[PDB]
Amino acid sequence: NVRRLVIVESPTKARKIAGYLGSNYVVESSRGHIRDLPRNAADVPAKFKSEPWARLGVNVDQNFEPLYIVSPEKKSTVTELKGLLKDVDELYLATDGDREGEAIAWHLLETLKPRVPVKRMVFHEITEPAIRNAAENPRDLDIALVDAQETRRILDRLYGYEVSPVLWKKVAPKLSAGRVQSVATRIIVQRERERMAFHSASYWDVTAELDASVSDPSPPKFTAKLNTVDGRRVATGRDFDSLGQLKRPDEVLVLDEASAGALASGLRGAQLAVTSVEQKPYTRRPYAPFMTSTLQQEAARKLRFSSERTMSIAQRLYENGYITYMRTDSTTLSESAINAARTQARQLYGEEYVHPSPRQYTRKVKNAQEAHEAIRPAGDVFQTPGQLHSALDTDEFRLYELIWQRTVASQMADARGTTLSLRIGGSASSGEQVVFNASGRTITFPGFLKAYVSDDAESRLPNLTQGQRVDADLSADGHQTSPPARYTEASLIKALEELGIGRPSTYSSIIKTIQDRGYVQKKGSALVPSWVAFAVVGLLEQHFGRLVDYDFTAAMEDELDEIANGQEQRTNWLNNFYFGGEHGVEGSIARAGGLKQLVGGNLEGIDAREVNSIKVFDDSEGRPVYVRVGRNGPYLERMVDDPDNPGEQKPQRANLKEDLTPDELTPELAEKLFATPQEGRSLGIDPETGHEIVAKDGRFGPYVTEVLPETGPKPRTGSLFRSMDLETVTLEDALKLLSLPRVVGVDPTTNEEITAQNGRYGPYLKRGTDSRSLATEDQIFTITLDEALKIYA
DNA sequence: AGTGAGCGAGCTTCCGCTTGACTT
Repeated sequence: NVRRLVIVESPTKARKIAGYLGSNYVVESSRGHIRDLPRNAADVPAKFKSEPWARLGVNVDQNFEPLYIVSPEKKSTVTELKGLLKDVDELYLATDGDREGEAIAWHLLETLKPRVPVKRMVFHEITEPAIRNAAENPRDLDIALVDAQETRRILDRLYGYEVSPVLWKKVAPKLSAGRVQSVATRIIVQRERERMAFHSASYWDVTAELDASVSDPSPPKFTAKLNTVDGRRVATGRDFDSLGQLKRPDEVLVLDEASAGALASGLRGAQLAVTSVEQKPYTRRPYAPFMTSTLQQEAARKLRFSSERTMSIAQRLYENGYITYMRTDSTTLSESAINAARTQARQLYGEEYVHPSPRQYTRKVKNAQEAHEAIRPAGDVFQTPGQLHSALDTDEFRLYELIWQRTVASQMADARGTTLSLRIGGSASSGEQVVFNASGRTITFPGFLKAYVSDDAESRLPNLTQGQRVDADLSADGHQTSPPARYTEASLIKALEELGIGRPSTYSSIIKTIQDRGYVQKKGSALVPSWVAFAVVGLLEQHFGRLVDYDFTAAMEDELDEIANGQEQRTNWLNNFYFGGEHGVEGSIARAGGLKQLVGGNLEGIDAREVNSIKVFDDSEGRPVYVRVGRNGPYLERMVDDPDNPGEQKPQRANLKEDLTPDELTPELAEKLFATPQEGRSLGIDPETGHEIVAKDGRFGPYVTEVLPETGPKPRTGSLFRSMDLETVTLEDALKLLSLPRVVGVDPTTNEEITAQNGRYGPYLKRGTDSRSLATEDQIFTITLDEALKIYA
């Protein structure tokens, strides 16, 4: 009888472990990590902070020795474990079977400093057998796995706190760069460039409702569509030559409003024959059970939930004991879960809808770690979703309903059906051998679909015969080729998973991180990159390309495996990565000279002007169009010929609205934004000359000016009256101010001219150098020469 | 005696594990 102390990661797991292991057992939780590198200069411990150069938390010159400090929030949890350790016999470290949990075991060892024998308890599924077997057969700490966790923690540290300060001095302050986020942002930027270089092509489709009811009128209504016409096929959106114009034009034929509109009008009905009929039975295999990435994607598709929202719900379900661990990267179900899954389906849906052999899904993810089982309902027997409606919330129920269906459907039979593919041929009345086509699908055996819901896109039909006579409602609609869709929260995560980037505990947080730093804007349900993202990604692609390559994360994992099995030393690769060496793999940083040289030796050699200047296209005249970033808001800029200095080009600029997306900045919109007024409000165009009149605010007062096309004439100005306002003045009021110096006539006494204007002190007329005041703004236009002479003498 | 020019401090940031609870 030995009293053993057990330390797990999740507190709700600690309750279940303490239930399986009884009296002589004390199970407590650590709530994740207890130590980590100091995040800022404040977290650095007083002694080791003030003296050396520990901004990185890894004094690299001293053999990459990390600086671990205990979290102040967990500082009360660490002291709680030290007190319980002095009253037990042995210490079991029961962290997850991942390389992060192994480090947590080591960190608990180096912090508590146990003067007591220690053993390593590991387990995948959390059940009574799995934990009793694990507690009876412990293990030893894997130092090679712990050092592989420190290698990546320092790697993400050197990547982070050494490259992001380059962005500060070359893009904008407080920005960030990383191994995980910079690739996701590069993905969003690269996808946006695909839309910014995508040219659309317009085509016309012709829908038709086939009237085959004169054959067999045994409900029936069938719709069809045209496929080809003689040696020319109906061009669709599939001829974009990968987001361009078109390719292979001899096989297809483009359709416009008049060309396709003639085929629908050339034959309302026609004597057509069935050239081919072919039906075939199809199948559809079920989906693997839920891991974290697949749950976040299907919650967004079927429930319109967000990653941050989905995980908050699943946390409630897990902590209350309704599902298993939601942060998982494995689709494996435990033997108890499979027995619960097949019994639940056999009892409810029946024995016919189950599967003979238990279905195992072994499609592993790139550099997965397999520490937990798939997200599935808790308990040795699954509680039906209807048996939990009284306790669950609205969001809790819908999510548990989606999780329960996924687990059960993963063990049910395949779906068997049959599709219908019929082709219609013949000739046209105008003189063309047109050929139509219509495809349909019909389900037969549901199987797993009885608990799930386009594997069942249906288009019912009646009957037909090969070579039977059919008769042809007609409509010709036009379409344009659509650009490749942007990334959502789901489509981005599945993109990172295909690259081995991110972990179940970071998916929902990557979205929040790239948003809270201006790199991406969430336009409803799509991730739109900003111009800062184009500048940050544009910089990293040209000076740290190996760091932002999609294979870089896979190249790191292959290097951490040689440290996990014990073939390569921990410090060796970090030394080569940070300082260099001819032992590079392909085009690695070691073959480049090390990250330190790639940062300190490039600060002098980065052109922030070209980095913040993002050329989008060339205008109709061939001049390049840039997008300056950081210069007090993003705006357009281009170098045009200068009127005063010949040769030396002058830049014209146009402020860009913050709500404009990068793919919407077309050359047609660019020149229209250049013609917009600089800082004033535009009033209109004067028909007498053709100049645009605007109302600005200058050094003296609110005035009105014309613009000139780039004798040598000056721009005519005119200061508005006291009765006018800067935003209320019209083009009419302006056009009067532009000719305000009005010569009411010459005075015969002194030969001088009399002109009426308006100044600071209201309206006034001047008799050469003598000027008298007026009492009405409108009277400078109604003043006669006679009335002006009566007061001037 | 109140304001607050003009010069210009010291700071920013990386991945992953995982629940925390006070008083005014």
